[PDB]
Amino acid sequence: CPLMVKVLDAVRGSPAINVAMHVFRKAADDTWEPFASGKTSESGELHGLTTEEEFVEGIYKVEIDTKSYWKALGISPFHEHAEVVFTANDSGPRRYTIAALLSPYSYSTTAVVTNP
Amino acid sequence: CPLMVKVLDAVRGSPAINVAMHVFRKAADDTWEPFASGKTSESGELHGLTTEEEFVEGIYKVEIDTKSYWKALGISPFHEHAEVVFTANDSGPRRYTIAALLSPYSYSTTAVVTNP
Amino acid sequence: CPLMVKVLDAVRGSPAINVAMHVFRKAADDTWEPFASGKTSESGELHGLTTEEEFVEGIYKVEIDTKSYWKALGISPFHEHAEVVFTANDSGPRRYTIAALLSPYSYSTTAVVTNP
Amino acid sequence: CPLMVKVLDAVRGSPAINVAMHVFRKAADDTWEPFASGKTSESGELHGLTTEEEFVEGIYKVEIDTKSYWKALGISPFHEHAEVVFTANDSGPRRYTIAALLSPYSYSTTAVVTNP
Ligand SMILES: Cc1cc(OCC(=O)O)cc(C)c1Cc1ccc(O)c(Cc2ccccc2)c1
Ligand SMILES: Cc1cc(OCC(=O)O)cc(C)c1Cc1ccc(O)c(Cc2ccccc2)c1
Repeated sequence: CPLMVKVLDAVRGSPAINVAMHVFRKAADDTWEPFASGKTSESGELHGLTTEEEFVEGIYKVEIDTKSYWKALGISPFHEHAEVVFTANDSGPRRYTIAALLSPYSYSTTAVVTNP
Repeated sequence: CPLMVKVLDAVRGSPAINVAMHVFRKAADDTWEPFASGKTSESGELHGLTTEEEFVEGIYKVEIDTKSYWKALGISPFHEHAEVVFTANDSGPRRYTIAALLSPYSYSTTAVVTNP
Repeated sequence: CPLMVKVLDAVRGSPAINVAMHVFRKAADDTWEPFASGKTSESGELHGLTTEEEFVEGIYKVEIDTKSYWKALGISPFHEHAEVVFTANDSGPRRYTIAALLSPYSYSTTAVVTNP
Repeated sequence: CPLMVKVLDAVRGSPAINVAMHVFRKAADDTWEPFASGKTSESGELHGLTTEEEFVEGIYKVEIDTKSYWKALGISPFHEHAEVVFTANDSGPRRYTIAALLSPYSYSTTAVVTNP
């Protein structure tokens, strides 16, 4: 996987399961073009969003539907969603893991970038 | 002062000074309208973005220009920016502090919401 | 005021109020001597732990009683406490703010160190 | 593994490699008895610290030598180490992943607790 997302839940102490997210690439006219999506597995992971050949340089956005997640748990959340916006592959193809830790009024996101 | 933003630098253990950010409000037609902007002070704070009367119910986005902050320090960070998107004043007027902690490959955001 | 602690609750989006904590200093014989203690205010802050004259060079530990905080809210959290252990004033007197963000299964801590 | 530790580096955007840590169990006299240790792999992971039979109820401390890690990178750190103190297995055996995200002046720790 050139791109993987891992989401944890800081209230339950667990992977965050069935969290939906969409991935966008910024177009030449500065709009966001959606191109992939999925929901996290029982281990809080989403794999298989893109392939090496398709995942060219550019600016990418991952929009994580954290609000639906907290709603499903009966917990009032602050954010509409969690975004991660980044330039990919600036100096060549990299493997990216986006890690997110969710609380109702806070989130953190981190990137693990490895050169395959 | 109903909306304040505080930004810290996790590398230097300091306020993040001179960090630009723009606030937007979602309009009735669903586009992001410019709402306010400013840069953090020497204490990493930005106050005076809005007033109670102007800060009506709605979905607000704060886009924090973290990339320029890192680039000015010589660092090429992962994120293009840090976004915070939230519904405000859904249950009457509240005071919001958005707190952000910055590292080159990670950021966290939290909200303190108080009732005046 | 050379040492201040600020504690936020990531579940409620509020200061963490009435959080007890104890500060220790490592002694010449390597044991932890009691240094100061207190509980956070309604603003999640604890000030007045020490003075510039008393806060000499050394290794200090702040043990924050996060378990009691969660238990009083009905929650059985993961951590017994949050610890912050650091060398202080190694390069002359500094002002330290210890910031902690709490969730039932996670906590984060950061330091803001300023030169007066 | 009943106990795994995963450490990431928020400055380099990578697993935190060759981070040493020690694990202690609290004794009846309230002292900490060390019983396991290791250093993180190239993927920032430490496995094999204990076995199901040995990992009985009690209070456990993981002391992560973050200071040596930052020193090895030529970066000035704030903390002496990062601690994680928790009661294990309170309601039966669980699998524990302790996740830590490191910055020079901040760290976060989270637990993923799964029932095997
Ligand atoms: C626990 C784990 C399993 C995991 O499995 C997938 C794999 O091994 O590739 C991957 C990662 C990066 C992790 C670590 C992790 C997950 C979410 C996350 O936000 C972080 C960073 C973090 C850690 C502690 C507190 C706040 C943030 C690490
Ligand atoms: C909101 C605030 C009020 C505050 O009042 C006291 C003062 O102004 O000195 C001080 C600080 C450092 C803060 C910011 C703050 C509080 C806790 C805390 O963990 C952090 C770092 C952080 C920020 C976002 C997500 C995780 C961690 C900052």
